[PDB]
Amino acid sequence: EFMHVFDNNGIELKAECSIGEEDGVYGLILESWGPGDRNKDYNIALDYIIERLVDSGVSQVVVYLASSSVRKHMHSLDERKIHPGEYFTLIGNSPRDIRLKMCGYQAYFSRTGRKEIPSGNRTKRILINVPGIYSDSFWASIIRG
DNA sequence: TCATCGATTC
DNA sequence: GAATCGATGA
Repeated sequence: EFMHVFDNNGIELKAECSIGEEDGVYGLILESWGPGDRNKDYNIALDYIIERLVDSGVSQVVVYLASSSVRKHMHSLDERKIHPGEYFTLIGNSPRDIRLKMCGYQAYFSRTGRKEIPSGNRTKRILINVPGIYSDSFWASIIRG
């Protein structure tokens, strides 16, 4: 029922995802890692996604916190946007370093709202949007590799 | 049973 | 500072 991210050799990663419209935004949902081994390839998969997005000519995305807890308690979509600006930039560093920065922002969320000091898990359910992209074919080629 | 992120280990 | 574990409440 879930799709998955595949590595550069075409092997399926432990990283569930899905493509579609959620809360009015079209894009890729990456499921959370945990407990134990559930989606344990989250970071690897996310590095591949960033790398392939950059390769396809995408330089900026919008990323929203999409956990059940945050969707329930934070009704504003603008507040679920994990990064302070309108967009998050994918170029200017390695896919890994870009990912570290992207996921660092996830640590500013608790179950019920934002924190002052960031802490905790950084492998949460997230929605990634590429402005102007409304089609599953584009996202399909990103996760397929 | 289950996804949540705080807590612990790296 | 970040990867991984696993206690927790719905």
